[PDB]
Amino acid sequence: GRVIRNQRKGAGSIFTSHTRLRQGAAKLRTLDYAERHGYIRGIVKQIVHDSGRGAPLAKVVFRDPYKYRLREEIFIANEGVHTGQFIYAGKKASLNVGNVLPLGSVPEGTIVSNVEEKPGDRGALARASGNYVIIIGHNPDENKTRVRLPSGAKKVISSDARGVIGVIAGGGRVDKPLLKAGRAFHKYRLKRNSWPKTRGVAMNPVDHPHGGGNHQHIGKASTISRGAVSGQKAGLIAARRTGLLR
RNA sequence: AUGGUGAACUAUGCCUGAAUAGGGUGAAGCCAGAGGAAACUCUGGUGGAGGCUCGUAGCGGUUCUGACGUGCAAAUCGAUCGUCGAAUUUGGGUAUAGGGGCGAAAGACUAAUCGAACCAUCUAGUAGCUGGUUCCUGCCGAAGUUUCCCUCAGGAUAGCAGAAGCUCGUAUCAGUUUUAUGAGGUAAAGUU
RNA sequence: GCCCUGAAAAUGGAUGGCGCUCAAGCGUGUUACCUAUACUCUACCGUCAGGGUUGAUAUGAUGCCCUGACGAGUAGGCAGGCGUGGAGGUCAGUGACGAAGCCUAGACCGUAAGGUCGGGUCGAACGGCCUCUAGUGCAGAUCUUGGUGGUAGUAGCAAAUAUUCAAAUGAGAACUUUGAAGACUGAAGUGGGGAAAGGUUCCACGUCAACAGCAGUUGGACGUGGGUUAGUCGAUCCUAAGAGAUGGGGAAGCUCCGUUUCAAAGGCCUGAUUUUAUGCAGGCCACCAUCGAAAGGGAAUCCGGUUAAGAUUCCGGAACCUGGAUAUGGAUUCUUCACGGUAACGUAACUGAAUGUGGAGACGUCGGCGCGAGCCCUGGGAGGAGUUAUCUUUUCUUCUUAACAGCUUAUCACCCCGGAAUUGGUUUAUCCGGAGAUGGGGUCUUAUGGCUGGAAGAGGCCAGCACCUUUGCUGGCUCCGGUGCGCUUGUGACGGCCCGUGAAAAUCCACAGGAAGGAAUAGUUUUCAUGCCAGGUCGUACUGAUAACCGCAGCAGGUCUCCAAGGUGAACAGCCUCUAGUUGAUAGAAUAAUGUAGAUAAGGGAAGUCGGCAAAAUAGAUCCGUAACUUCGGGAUAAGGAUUGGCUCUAAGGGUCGGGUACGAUCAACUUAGAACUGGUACGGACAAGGGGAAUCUGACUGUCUAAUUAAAACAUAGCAUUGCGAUGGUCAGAAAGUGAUGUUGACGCAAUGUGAUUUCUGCCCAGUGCUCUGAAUGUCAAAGUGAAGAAAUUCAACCAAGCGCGGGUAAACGGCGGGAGUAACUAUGACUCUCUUAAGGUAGCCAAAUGCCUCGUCAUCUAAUUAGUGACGCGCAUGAAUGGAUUAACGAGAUUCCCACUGUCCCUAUCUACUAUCUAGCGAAACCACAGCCAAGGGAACGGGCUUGGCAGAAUCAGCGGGGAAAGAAGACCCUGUUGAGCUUGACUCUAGUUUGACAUUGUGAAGAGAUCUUUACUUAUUCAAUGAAGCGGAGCUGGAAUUCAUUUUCCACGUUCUAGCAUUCAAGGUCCCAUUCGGGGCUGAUCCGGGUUGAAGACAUUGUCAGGUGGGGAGUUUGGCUGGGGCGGCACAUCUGUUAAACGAUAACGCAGAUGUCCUAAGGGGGGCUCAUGGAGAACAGAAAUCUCCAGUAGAACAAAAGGGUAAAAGCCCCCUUGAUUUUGAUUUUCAGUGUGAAUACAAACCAUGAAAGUGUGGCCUAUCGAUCCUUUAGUCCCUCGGAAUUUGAGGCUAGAGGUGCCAGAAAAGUUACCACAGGGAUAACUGGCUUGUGGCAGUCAAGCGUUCAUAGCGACAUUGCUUUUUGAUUCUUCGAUGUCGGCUCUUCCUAUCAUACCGAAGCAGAAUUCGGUAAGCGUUGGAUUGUUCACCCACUAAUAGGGAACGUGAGCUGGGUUUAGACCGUCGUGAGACAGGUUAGUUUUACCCUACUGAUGAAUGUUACCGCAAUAGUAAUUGAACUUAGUACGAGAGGAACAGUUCAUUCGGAUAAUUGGUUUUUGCGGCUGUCUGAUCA
Repeated sequence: GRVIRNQRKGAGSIFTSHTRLRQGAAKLRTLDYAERHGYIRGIVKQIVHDSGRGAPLAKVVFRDPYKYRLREEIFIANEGVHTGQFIYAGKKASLNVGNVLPLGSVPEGTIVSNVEEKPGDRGALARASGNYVIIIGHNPDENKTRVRLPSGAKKVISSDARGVIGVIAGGGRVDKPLLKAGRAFHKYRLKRNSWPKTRGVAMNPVDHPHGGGNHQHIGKASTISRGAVSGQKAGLIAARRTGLLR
C-alpha cells in the first residue's frame, strides 16, 4: 500500500510551523533569587498581536539584577492589562491581575493562567485565549496544590510553581462563524499545512484505510484500538463511547 | 533483486519580489428634513463594503463532437465559452526522492515515462508458449494409441521405426484354408 | 413405366459449355474404337541378394565380371559424396610472358551438390591430391547492418490582408540596393530596452560549393578580421526561507543527528614604559564558524559629444562618496570645554571612554481626496516646410534646460497668549475641544515646488559665404502665457478590511552617563571652511524571439518585466491615423467538381435530429415599467414597452475681483434638460454589443481536479458532531542516537475521523463485529525461578504477568430495522393482544424519484397523435433518517421537459466571395508492396485476382470517385489457456517493524506490613529529567516580634522596594585604620559567619540491553486443484463394484442409462449334525382379513448383513453342538497392468491347531467392491547390531513385522479480487459474419370430423399426416484473436415474389352498388408525423396503396455516435472488505487514398495524307396514378340507393430541357445613401 496522510506529517517537511511573523516564544521569567525571595517589578511596554496565536502578547521590561541593563520578556497578556502597568513578579508580590505569584501564595478560589507544571518551566497550562485554572485547594505539607485544568481535569502540582493572575485575553474568539473557506485559509497559512482535509472516505484503497468500494462508506468500525500500530490508526482512536450526547 | 541519478516539467508549504481597463449594484458608518408620547419608523442626501456582478490584459479549455489528423504543432488553429481582486496569477531562491515524495482525491502528479519513475549491474533472468534453423543424392520409413503424473498446449512408459550387428541355415513359422475338437447366447425363432 | 402438376428467393447463369428431339434424352443388348507413370518385352541408371575370378611378365582386390529381383514417401534415421576458412605432408605444382577476384542467352564433364575451359576487365598472390581441424554452406526469423527501388516528377510547398514601376549591380533579379508609389503593425506594436538562456549570432570586407524545403549578386551561411574601457552601474558585503562545519553523540561502514548545541570555544581598550618597546596592569564585552538574493537591505554621476561595431565606462566639462594623512583661516578657552529665544527651538563651529538605551534600515491591501513631475490639449510671437482652380489671419514642425550646490516655500506635528453655552471648528468621507477648541502670533521637517549658480559657452532651428580635398567660416533667433473629474507614475494626509495585523540583518546616527584629558604668555578642535593623496578584482558586445532561448528545425507552440501619442467611445475594447518598424510567408495563368473559411435567401417556421447541434434573433445609452417566490440580502438588465441623426437656438450649473467703520467686470470649463426646423422613417447608421419565460432532477454558494478522450451530480468548503490528549503526554518519524516534526505549542490548543450552508428534524436496536472499562475470578499461560523423582542428561508437578475468557457502557462506532397470529355492526380496512427468532421490528418523511425488476406501472393533464414531461397513487424486486431524511431563495459551460422570439435544421435547393484543387517553372517526400490487378458460376479452410467451365479481351492515358483489394494503421484491450505476473482487500497460508507484559542484567543502603512472596517507604551516590551567560543553596546566627511564658524560652514567622510609563552602570560613597604623604595606593566594614553539593524534581523505580509470551494487512513473501460440448455452478464419469450401452471368445467410448461403495460381523468366521422355505388348500375354545396347533400339495415363487447379477435343497438356507484357520513363516500364480505398485483373490509347501465317528473341511465373510507410498512418530519381535581411544548403566540409532494418512484415493502444506490492468499464446476455445442442421419460429399442400338458413368443398378446418422457409430462436465450433471497425438511423442503387395498390381475368349464397377468394403478373408505385437509441410496435392524418424480404443481419477510408462497452461519478441490492451487478444514471479523441481495379466523365498513336456527309451492329430506354364534368340520377331496383365503355378538363409521383415572365442570388463594388477615421477643407 501507500503511506497515508497522517503518517506523512512526522517527517515534517511541508508540515512544519509557519514561524516568520511570530514575536517570539511567550514564557515567564527565569526563576531567580529576587523572584523567589521577594518581588521584582517590570512595566508592560506594549501589548501586541502575535501571528499564529489567538491571544495577544505583552512585553514587560524588567531590570537585570546583576548587570546594568534592561531585559524585556514576552508574556501572554491577561485580560485587563494595559500599557503603563506595573507588573510585579515574585513570592511576596500581591494578588492583582497580571502579577505572577507562586501558587502556594494565593487562596483557594483564585483564577490564574499560564500556570507552570513544574517550577521553572516558564509556563505550560492554560495559555490559550479565555482560559484559566482555578485554585481549589492546598496541601501545605509535602507541598502541593489542587487546581482545575481548563478542560475540567483536576491536577495536583507543586506549590513553588508560578502562575499569573487572571483570564487570558482573546475570549469570545470562536463565537463568530467563520463563514467562508477563505477565512479558514488565512487562518492556517500562519499555523501549518493541515488544510483543507480530504475525507479518507473519498480516496483510494492506497490512500487510506477508509478508501475504495463502489459506495462511500467505511466498511469496518471507525473506532480503533489504542494498541493499534503505525498507519492503522485513522478514525476515532480508542474511544470509550461514541455518538451524540444526551 | 541491488547500487546509484533527478522538483529546469508538474505536485504542495515556506522566503522575497511583481502583475490586474472601464462599467453595474450601492452594505455598515454619517448629514438635513418629515411623523409621533415613546421605542422608533418613513423621505432626500453622503459614503463606497462584497471569496457581488458585466467585461478587456491575464489564467483556463465548455460546445462545434469545427479545422488539422503521414499536421505548424507527439496536443496546435478558429469561432464559442468559464473566471477575471481574490482559496488570484507568476519569476527567482528553497524544502520534500522511488514501495518514497506530493495530492481542494483523478490512482492524479513526480522532466513526452506513473496501478510503483529514471540509469547500470545481477542478466545471455525463466518460458511446458510463438517464429526461425543454411549443400546434394542413395537405401529404409512412422505416429496421433496403452499405463502413470496438480496429468489435459507437457513429460515418463510400452508400441510403431532406424542403425549396429550375432548364432545359424533346412527351417520353424503364417492377418490363409481343410479335417478334428471346445467355448459363445447377438440375428432370426418363440427354452432353441 | 415415361412426362406433367405438387415445385416459390433474392448480382447474370450454368447436364462443364455449345447445343441435342426415329437424340447428342431415358431402359436394354451386341460390337468397334480411344488412353495412366498399372500390365508385358527391350535398353540404361542405382539398390539388394547369389555366385565367378589372386599366377607371373602392368596400370585398380574399396577391383573386375556373372545372374536375378526390386525402385512412392512427410516427421525420422543411416550410407556416400560436393563446397568453405586454417594445419601437416607431397606435386623440386601455377604466376607480372599476368595469381586471386569479378562480368560472360560462349564450350565441356557430372543424376546432382558442383567442377573444367574460352573471351573481356584486372593486378600479386595461388592451387591439385593423401590427411588434420572448425566461428564451415541460407530464401524467410514483423531477423542485424548497409544500399536501393516501385509509389512519383506524385501528395503537397494555400493561416498571419499586398504588392507594383523604374533605375543601379551582375553572366544571370518576382526575391539584392536606392528612389517612386500602395499598404500594414497602431503604440497591451510587427516599436525603444533588459532578466533567464545562447555565445560572437554584433561589425567590416571579401566569397556563393553547401544552407536558407522557390531563387539569390542578399544572409543569423562561408573564409578573414576587428570589437565589450567604471571609485559611483551590478556582483563583491548583509541577512531571509534553508544549507552546513566545529565540540560532541550514533553507525560493521559509505556517513547520519544537530548549529550553540552537556565545550577550558576569544581579542579588545588603553593605563602602567620613557632601560624598549609592550611587560605587567584594573576593567571589560560573551553576540561564540561559514554559506545562502545580479528582483529584497545597500556609501557615492550627471549633461553634451564621440564609433564600421563600445559608453551613466571613452572625451570635454560640472559634481559626489569613501579610506587615509596632515596644514591654513575661523571658532572656543581667564566663568577652562559656545551663545541666543518665555517656549516650540535657533546656529558655520561649539570636548566625551567603558556602558546603556532610543531612532533609521523597516515593510499588507483597497478606496476616494490633495499636491507634484513627464505626457496631452492649447492662445500671442519669432523662424523653416506642405497646399492654393476657389476658400483658409491656414495645416505640419523647431523654441530645450542634467547630476550637484546655495537661498526661500507646505500638509501634518508643536509652542506662546487667551479661556469657550447663545456650543463652536470642521473633512469628498463627522471627527475635534477645560486633558484648553476657534482666535492672534511663532517653531519645524523640505518628498516637492520657486529664484540664482551649473549654463549657454551646450543642444536645437534658420539664414548667409567660400569648395576635388580638408571643408569650415559668418551672423541671427533660441521668447511670453492659459487649462483640466484628462492620462501615466511618485507622494502625503485620512478611511476600510481581518479568528489574516502583513521579513531579518549588516550598517549608520543620536541620546544618557562622566572615564579621562586639557586655558594665562598661552592650550585645543579634522561632526565649521578650505587645501592634499589613493579609490583594486570579475561583468559590460548582440538577440530577448512569426529564423539568435526550448521544442530533433529558420516549428502558427512555450517564455518574467518597464515606457506608451491623436480621434471615436464608458474605456489600456474595436476601427482608423502621427513617431519608429517592416512589406518577410514560392510564384504565374485560368475560375471544373468536392472541399475549407465568410455571406444571402421566396413561402413555411424544428415538420429536420438522440437532442434547436449549428446559425439567426437580442444587444449601447435615456425615460417609463417590473411577477411568483425569498434565508428580506435578492430575484432584476426580470418580463416587457417608448426615444436616439442634423442644424439652429433657449436654460441651468463655477472663478478671480474693488466696496467709507445692494450691483459691475473679466476669465474658463464638459454636463444635463428643453424647444423649433430638417430628411426616401433614417439616426448605438460601420464597429462594438444579454435572447427571454413556466417548471423538474441535482450540488447551497466562490473555489478545485484526470497536462494530451471525462470539469461533473465527483474533491473542497463554511456549518454540525464525535473521538484521543494536562507534557513522565496525544498523533508521527528514525537503521541508530546525548534523535526529530506538531512546538516560538497548552484544551477558545494539537492530532484522528465522519457529515456537508440555512430552515426543520435526526426514530428503534448493544445479540453479532469493534472499541472501551474506577470491574471482577482462581479457568488457561511462555521464559526464568520453584518442588519432587533419578547417578546424570532429564521427566513431571504446581505457581505466574499481560492478553483473551467473565460482567458493564457504547450507534452523529461498523451496522440492522423480519416471521408467524389474533381483533372495530354487508365485504373489507385493522388502533390492540399475544411470541419465534443469540438485538430490535422501518418511526417521521419521501417515491416508478439519478434508487421500482415486473414495466412502455395505473389515473389525470399536456398534444391531431407522447415508451418523453409533470401532478397524484404506493405491501417500496431492493426508499428512509450525520450510510444523513425532508424542504429550500441565490448560484451553475451540470442532466431534462415545455412555451415565446428567431431562423436554410428542414420542405428543397440555388446562388455568391477568398484559398485550394486543376495547368505551368523550380523544388519534391511518405504510408504500403508475396506476385499481381476484368467478371459470372462452381468446388475449396464452408465469401478467389489466379484454379475448372464459360463470358470475353486492342497501345498510351487525364481528372473525379469512394464498390472492392475479407485496403493500411497495432504479435486483440474482450473470452479462454499457462502449474506467467502485478495492483489492491481479508477473520487466506507463512512471517515482520512497532507496541504492551514477564524474567535476567544495569542495581547499591534498609526499614513496615501482610502472604509459607508481595504491598507500602525511607536513603543517595549510580541512572533519569529540567533550568540558567552553573548568583545568593544548606547550617548557625543577631534584631525585633506573632507568640504564651508553668523557668526561660518551648516554636514558627519574619527581617530595606506598591498612588505615578522618572532614575539606578566606573574596586561604592560614607565610616575607620594602615603606608611614609606626594598624588594617591593598600585594608576593614558598608553588604553577619561556616561548608566550596551550581539550583530544582525523580530515584535502585523509570531508562538501557538480552530472552519470553501476547498483539500486529501498518508491511512483506506466497498461494488461491482437475476433467468439462466455452468458462462459472452442479456433478464425480478423479479410487472402486453390478446390470446395461456391447454388435454370441477377450477387448471397447460419451457429464450414456439403473443403482451401489468409505461400512457390517466373535459370528453373519470354521467344522459337524438334524431338518425344510415362499405360498395355497383342508381342520381346532375364545380367534376375527392374519396369533397358536395338525395333515396334504409345494423346483425354491423363501432366505442367504448391504447394490445388482450369478450360486445354493438330506444346502451355501433354518435350528442346534463344539471351537478360533480372522493363526505362524514366507515364496509361486491370476486379475486390473508397464505383465510395475497398491487392493482382492487362487493353489500348494513347512509348522501348529478347530471340528467330525470318519473321508475330509477351514489361511475371515457362498462369489463379484468395501481401500493407501517415501519422510516423520510409535509397537511388537531377536533380546540381536552400533555409538568408531577401552569399558558399565541410561539415552539414541539400526535390522524384521505392524499401526497413525495422504477421498485430488501412484499420495503439494494454500483465500479473494481487478471496471486501472500486464505478458506469452490460442480460432486446440467463447462473444461477433459466414458455413451446415431445423428443434422452434414463419410460411404451402393433402383426408374432411365440423362452423356456415339448409349446403364438406361460397367460405374452412380440428384430429393428424406430407413438405417448403435462413427476415425466428437455437445447436454445433468448420474459417478468423501477428483484429473482416460492433446497434440503429441518414443517403443511395439493385435483385427476389410469398401481390398491399394499379392492369386484365376467373368465382360467390355477385340485382346494382360493395366486398370477398382465386388466376397470370414484380412493369410501376408504396408516404408526413407525436412518444422511444430503438430495430419492432402502437397511435394521429393523408393516400390508389401506405406489401414482405435479400445483397458479409447491403451500406462508418459514406455520415452520425443516440445505444451497448473501458478509465471519472451517483444510487439501489449484495459482499467483513477490495469489489460484483437478470440493474438505473450522467460525462466521455470516430485516423488514412496520391496506389490497382470498378464506376463516372475527358483525350488519344496506328489504320497513304486530309476534310465533310453518313450508316447502325451492339448497349441502355419511362413515364405514372388519381379525381372532376359528361354518359346519367340512365342501366339493375318495390325502394333505399346506384354503375360502366367512349369522350372531355385538370391533377399526383417521375423525367428532359429551358430562362420570355416571377423569384432567389450580387465583386457590374454598377449607381445612390450612412458611419468612424486619414489625405488642410470644398471636390474626389
